[PDB]
Amino acid sequence: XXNXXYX
Amino acid sequence: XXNXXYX
Repeated sequence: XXNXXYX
Repeated sequence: XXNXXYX
């Protein structure tokens, strides 16, 4: 991953 | 906030 969220 | 990220 490496990005985040939360969706 | 309350959402996420990271930008």
